[PDB]
Amino acid sequence: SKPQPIAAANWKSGSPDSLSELIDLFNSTSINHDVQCVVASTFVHLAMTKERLSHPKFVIAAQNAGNADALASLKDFGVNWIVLGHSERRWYYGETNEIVADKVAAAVASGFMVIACIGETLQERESGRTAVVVLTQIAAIAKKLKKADWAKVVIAYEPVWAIGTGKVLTPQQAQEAHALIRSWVSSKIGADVAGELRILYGGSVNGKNARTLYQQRDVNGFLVGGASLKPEFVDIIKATQ
Amino acid sequence: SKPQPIAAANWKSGSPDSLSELIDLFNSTSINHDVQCVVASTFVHLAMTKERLSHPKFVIAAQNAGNADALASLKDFGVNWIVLGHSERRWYYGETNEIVADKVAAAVASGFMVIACIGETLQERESGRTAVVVLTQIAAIAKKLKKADWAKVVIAYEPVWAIGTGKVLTPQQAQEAHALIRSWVSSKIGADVAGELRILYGGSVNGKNARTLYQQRDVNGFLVGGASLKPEFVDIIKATQ
Amino acid sequence: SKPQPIAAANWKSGSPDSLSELIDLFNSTSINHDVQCVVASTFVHLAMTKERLSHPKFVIAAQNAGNADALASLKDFGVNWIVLGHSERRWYYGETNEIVADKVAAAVASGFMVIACIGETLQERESGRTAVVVLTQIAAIAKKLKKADWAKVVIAYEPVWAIGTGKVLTPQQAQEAHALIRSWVSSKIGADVAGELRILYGGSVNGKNARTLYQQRDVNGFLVGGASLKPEFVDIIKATQ
Ligand SMILES: [Cl-]
Ligand SMILES: [Cl-]
Ligand SMILES: [Cl-]
Repeated sequence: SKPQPIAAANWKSGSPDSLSELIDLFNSTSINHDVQCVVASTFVHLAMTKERLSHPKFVIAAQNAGNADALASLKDFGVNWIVLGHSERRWYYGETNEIVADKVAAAVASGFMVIACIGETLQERESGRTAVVVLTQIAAIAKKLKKADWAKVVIAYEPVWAIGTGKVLTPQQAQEAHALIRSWVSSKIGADVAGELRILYGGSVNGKNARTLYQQRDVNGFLVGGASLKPEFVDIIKATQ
Repeated sequence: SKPQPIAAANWKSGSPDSLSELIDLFNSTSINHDVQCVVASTFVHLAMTKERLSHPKFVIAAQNAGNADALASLKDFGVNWIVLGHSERRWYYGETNEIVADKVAAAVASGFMVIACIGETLQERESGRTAVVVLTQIAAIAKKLKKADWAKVVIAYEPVWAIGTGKVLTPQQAQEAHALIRSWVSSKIGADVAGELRILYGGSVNGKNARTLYQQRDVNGFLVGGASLKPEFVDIIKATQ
Repeated sequence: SKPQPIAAANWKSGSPDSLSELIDLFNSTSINHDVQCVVASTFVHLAMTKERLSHPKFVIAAQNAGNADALASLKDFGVNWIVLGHSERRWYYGETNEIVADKVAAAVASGFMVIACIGETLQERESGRTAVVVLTQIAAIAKKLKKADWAKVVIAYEPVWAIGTGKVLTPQQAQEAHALIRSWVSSKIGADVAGELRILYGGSVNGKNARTLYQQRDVNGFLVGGASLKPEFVDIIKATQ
């Protein structure tokens, strides 16, 4: 068995029109297994997904929160999930491992479910440094969490060089990264926490490659950017069965 | 998403014949979503529903308990759900807000799931006092509970003037009452409790009006009298999908 | 209505060949209700079930842990469920009620889900001593458990004389034994624990007798030896719906 999977859409563009039709598609889709679906977006789409996205298996999420005022206003707005630490926050805007970890801790304290992102750059991968970089990232997050807080955290493992580039990990490479992360959590945090933790893969997931990725033992679902703007996101949800 | 919905039948009359047949209908019906179905009754039906109602989605409930002796004997009989504060207990039998609150707290402490009923009269509605009356009712219940106890409480909001009269709230009216209650629970008890709380509507729910009521964001299912004595109760269950 | 059922395969014989095909059968079977399926085996099959058994409703289990070192190595190997107290461990290998009880508690402390077996011999049954024997067995287990531990325990009631002999309890007999056990747990441990406890039946369960056994109120599934080596195990899983 695995914990409950997550199928998360990450909307980083799109037309208003294109995306309320996607919400209507999601609302009309039959999902017959236990999966938590998530639609993360900016303020552009959140009033609409809060109101319009009716499917029982879906929740909405914010894509980021800059400060404590924003965390509190998003919660009061009705948002209970948030993505933190995503790719560009770290490498384009300069958030350190510790700033990401404090944001995760603050969000958990405020009552969010948090999708905390980790992942290595092209150079870190090719120079053999994936394990050291990614385990350093998650270690910083863990330093700010108490044992019981892990029930509110989800890890998204995303190679930076796979996000939006058409370069996806092979099933074996995804499984090796996720098994590494799982082993670190089990040793440092506990087998109980490791077995309940969702570790999602993201980085060019699409409806054709999702099933074989999901079949890997340590993959618990996906964080999906480009393919979540398209009807194939429904098949990515189906791939988590 | 919403918390787990409840479809609760409230059996206040009727032939043992037609009710074994109804139990057999329920037992044979396919329900393929997460919903807690409940059949509340008086002693007339409780031995039968305890033995005969076998559907995995169903539980039995007592329709009231007058005192601690009855609570204790119902629990030993095998009953783990109870309805308290229902319409007539308050306005015909004189149970005040405080009396109902003490009964709810006693039942929770004894291990029951409690469907605690609140709701305004025709005159209170028409004179603009719904909110003050209903929030005063739930505030009295909350006074006798600790935060943790809310995991064992369900609120049933039922306008007294809608019970048994064929006068149902419109979807919009139901949603405004439920959003009001939800807001109070969030502000006074906690956003965490508010997100998990089931707030059920009752008052002339039937198989034709249930779906558009359940589509409302703050409606988590139903307490159903007259229509729960008929086969259309299965369509009310289906309306919570 | 009932807690989550369990359909557990207890593999005590079978070829590599035969059993990998069975895992493939289980992997391709559609299971459309909430049930925890378990495949318990010795070391002969555990690397294979760990890797190959991919169905979301299945977990693997070990058949015995002889000491603390074995419990730790099994957990580190990835086994999270274990069968303890099974008939031959008691009557052939001499494990007393207390040895079994201490193993149950040690496995729970090590992070296992435990299927703890109890049951009477032919002579105990015929001489009228089933209740004293079986309740003495479970009282010994309970002495070594804290209340929170029961969430990690499953009871398997198996008449020793029914294991592997083709003699199965009738539905009424199984229900009386399970109602006896349930009444003891409710009175000595608590109604809350009793209502959540899975009490499985085992002893010559097969694809033809499983449904009427599962229809009994206090039966929560099965521990299956011979018939779990055959394709009819899938019909035993279906019988828990
Ligand atoms: Cl890169
Ligand atoms: Cl009225
Ligand atoms: Cl025997």
